Amino acid sequence: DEAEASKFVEEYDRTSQVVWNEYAGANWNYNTNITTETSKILLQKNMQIAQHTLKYGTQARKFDVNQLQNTTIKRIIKKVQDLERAALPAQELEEYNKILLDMETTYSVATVCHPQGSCLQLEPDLTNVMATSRKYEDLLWAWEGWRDKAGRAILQFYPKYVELINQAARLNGYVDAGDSWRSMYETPSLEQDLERLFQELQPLYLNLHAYVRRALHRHYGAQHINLEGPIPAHLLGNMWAQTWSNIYDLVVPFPSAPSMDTTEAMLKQGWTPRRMFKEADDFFTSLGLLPVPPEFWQKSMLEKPTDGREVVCHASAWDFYNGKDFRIKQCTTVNLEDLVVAHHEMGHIQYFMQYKDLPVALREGANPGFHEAIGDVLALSVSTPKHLHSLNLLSSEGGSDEHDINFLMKMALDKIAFIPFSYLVDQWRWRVFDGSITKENYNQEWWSLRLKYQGLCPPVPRTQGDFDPGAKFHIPSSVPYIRYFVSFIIQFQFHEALCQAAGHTGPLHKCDIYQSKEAGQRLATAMKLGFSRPWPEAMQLITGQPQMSASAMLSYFKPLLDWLRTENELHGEKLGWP
Ligand SMILES: *[C@@H]1O[C@H](CO[C@@H]2O[C@@H](C)[C@@H](O)[C@@H](O)[C@@H]2O)[C@@H](O[C@@H]2O[C@H](CO)[C@@H](O[C@@H]3O[C@H](CO)[C@@H](O)[C@H](O[C@H]4O[C@H](CO)[C@@H](O)[C@H](O)[C@@H]4O)[C@@H]3O)[C@H](O)[C@H]2NC(C)=O)[C@H](O)[C@H]1NC(C)=O
Ligand SMILES: Cc1ccc([C@H]2CC[C@@H](C(=O)O)N2C(=O)CN[C@@H](CCc2ccccc2)C(=O)O)cc1
Ligand SMILES: *[C@@H]1O[C@H](CO)[C@@H](O)[C@H](O)[C@H]1NC(C)=O
Ligand SMILES: [Cl-]
Ligand SMILES: [Cl-]
Ligand SMILES: [Zn+2]
Repeated sequence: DEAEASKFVEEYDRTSQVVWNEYAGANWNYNTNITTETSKILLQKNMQIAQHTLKYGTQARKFDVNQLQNTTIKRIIKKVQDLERAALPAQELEEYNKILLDMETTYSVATVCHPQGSCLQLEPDLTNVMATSRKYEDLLWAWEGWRDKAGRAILQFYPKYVELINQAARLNGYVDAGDSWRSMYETPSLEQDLERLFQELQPLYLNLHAYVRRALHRHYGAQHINLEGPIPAHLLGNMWAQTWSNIYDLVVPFPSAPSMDTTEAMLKQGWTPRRMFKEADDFFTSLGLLPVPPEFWQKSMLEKPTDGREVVCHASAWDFYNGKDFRIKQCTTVNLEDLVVAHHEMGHIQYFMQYKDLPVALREGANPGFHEAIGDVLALSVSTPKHLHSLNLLSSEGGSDEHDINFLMKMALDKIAFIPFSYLVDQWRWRVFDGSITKENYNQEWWSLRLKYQGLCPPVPRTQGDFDPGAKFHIPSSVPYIRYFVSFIIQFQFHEALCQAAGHTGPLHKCDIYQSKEAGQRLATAMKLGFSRPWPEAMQLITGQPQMSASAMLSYFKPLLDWLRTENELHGEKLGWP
């Protein structure tokens, strides 16, 4: 009995490695070369992996896991009992796979065109407009145009996608797809836990929001900014207003303490995408962590092809499930933001390499937020003025309180501004999946949450037929989002713990863990666990305690909270958007 279950997981692991490796290859070939042929091969491989999933999932469901003694075998078998989409009848499975491919293709090839003019792609063209234009009408054209082309085109697919992903979830024992996604955390209190963390970040977010709102009022004019209302969503430097650091120039706390133009510094000094990933590789190996294999440099797609190919440009990291072949696919631009993206993606690769000797069923992060946090933790140190100066991308900014608050503001524009965005995406999707939001009010309920949590409003009233969530990658690609909220909380917990392990003293935000082998050892021990244990054990290995907690993020930003309260007080800001 115990013997049959052990043999079963060994057979599952051997066959899964082969089949998943073949699927990853076809998926990569489409993502890096969108054509009719690669799409047809991918859809064929979808049916092949579904045949495998159904074979072994059916066998797994014949084991009574209650009666099994070994907890690891119990854990693997319970997981394999979830067939995901392979639980669907063949007709519905084929339809679902086609819908998913059609949605992700639509998003990745959408363009926004001037009339009798050029056509802009999201990356780099529209991204650059949102980041650098300071003309209200030009930002509006990009913001509205992207939603008109990408968002509206996804709406035809989304109701059927919801029906089918929910049907698959119910056939695997869940009430709906959102229930199945939340289960990845193995934390029954997840919704309350995340709500409590969100509430703890409200003082910081509300003060940052009011300060930025004031600065936008100064630049774009009193007729366009209501000092007691929500901020128009196209003015924050980012297509989704999810991170705001590209408008640092408008909101600099101490303009008498100017910062080097990091983009021009990277270009002037001959930085390339390959150099950016080599720097990230060096940071990981400086902690005693693993270098990427030579194969990574041969097979990765680190810049947008020029040979005519259409590609999925959205950055991602790829495990080919053979313990040797790991790759990044990124349409890298030479700027500081994409340097942080490169570190994010290299953190995924590091996790892949750390747990490569686990059975594939356990080759995941402790929870999905852990997988998202690794690269960001290192990027926190990379982003310090100390480290950036050592890269010759900033001048010496130390020994200056003005520079200090400026740096904290730069970090807050990304890290704090993202908290409400990353919270609300799956608040919306969970309610779509549970049927509380129907296609009658997809977009209205999206903007109700954009208002409630982020304090943003659409610059143009939305109309029937708009489907603005479809204009955000993870929606048509069916990638869960709450992982990023979890990641932004725990990455500061990890930073705090690794800084203590490295012997750092003084303010948390001055810590740079570069070359700390003690810090690397903490991360390595946790990453090697993969998904073999409940995530509180990995939390404990890194931080010395088992809970998610906002206290580390609050500690990091405490000096900025103090400065923002003083600044907002003396300007008489009314926090929030009553
Ligand atoms: C429950 O079952 C799990 C899983 O068992 C494994 O999978 C089954 C399907 C079946 O194939 C089993 O035969 C198979 O072991 C058990 O977890 C495993 O436990 C073993 C032994 O503790 C671990 O073996 C380790 O493998 C490492 C490979 O990288 C190796 O380096 C380790 O060696 C270390 O320890 C020796 C001790 O002298 C030391 O000399 C070495 O130098 C080195 O430090 C070690 O051999 C597996 O990694 C575990 N696998 C997983 C997935 O966790 C588990 O023990 C069992 N539970 C109970 C209560 O028995
Ligand atoms: C500077 C910076 C740093 C990090 C990001 C990350 C976090 C926010 C989120 C977002 O931009 O909203 N973000 C990505 O999206 C990156 N890319 C996905 C791809 C995930 C994927 C999973 C499965 C299939 C395909 C893709 C991934 O690495 O996690 C953004 C920007
Ligand atoms: C793109 O895909 C087509 C069809 O599969 C193939 O013939 C072609 O060689 C591919 N191009 C590249 C650059 O891989
Ligand atoms: Cl939007
Ligand atoms: Cl998730
Ligand atoms: Zn990620």
